[PDB]
Amino acid sequence: VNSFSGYLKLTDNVYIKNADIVEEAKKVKPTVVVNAANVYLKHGGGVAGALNKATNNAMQVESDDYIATNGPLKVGGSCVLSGHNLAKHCLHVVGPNVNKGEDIQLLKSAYENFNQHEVLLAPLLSAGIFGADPIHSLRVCVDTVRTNVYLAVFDKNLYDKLVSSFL
Ligand SMILES: O=C(O)[C@@H]1CCCN1S(=O)(=O)c1cccc2c1NSN2
Repeated sequence: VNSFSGYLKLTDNVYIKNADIVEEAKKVKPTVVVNAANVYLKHGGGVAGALNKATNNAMQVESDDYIATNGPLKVGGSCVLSGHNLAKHCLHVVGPNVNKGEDIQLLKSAYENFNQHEVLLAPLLSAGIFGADPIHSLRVCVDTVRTNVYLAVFDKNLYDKLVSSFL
C-alpha cells in the first residue's frame, strides 16, 4: 500500500491520473519523481522547467554541478539526483526529442531506467514539448516498465484520450 490516490489502474503495475506532477509530488513526497530531462540538464520548460521552478532553482544549481563533473547524459539515459522539496530523489530521464530529430526507438531505452526503482511518479516520456505521440509513449511505458509507475498527465483533455484509447 502507498499514498498515491485517485489513479486509474491500466495494468498490473501502471497507474494514470490527470494531475500536475508538481502538485502530485508536493502532496505525496514520493521516493522518486521522474524529470523529463534533456542531455544538458537544462530545465527550461515543460515538466523540467516546472519541477525546477518548484525547487526555487535548486534543481538547476545541482544539475549544473553534475554536468560540470560528468558531462552530458545520453539520449535514453538517466541520472539520480536530489528530489529537493518534491521527493527523496529525482530520476532525470532523457527521452528522445522528436523536434531535434532523435530516434524514437530510444524511448524504450529511456523507460528501461524506471526498472531500477520499485515505485515512481512520472510523466509520459517524450510527451509535451518533446514532440512524440503520447499514445505511443503510454504504450511503450506499459510494455517496458515492470516496476510500479504512477503517471501524472497535466492536460485533462489528453488524459481522457489516453484512457479511452488504451488497449
Ligand atoms: O499534460 C500536459 O499539459 C502536457 C502535454 C502532454 C503531457 N503533458 S507534460 O508535458 O508531460 C506535463 C507538463 C507539465 C506538468 C505536467 C505534465 N504532465 S503531468 N504534469
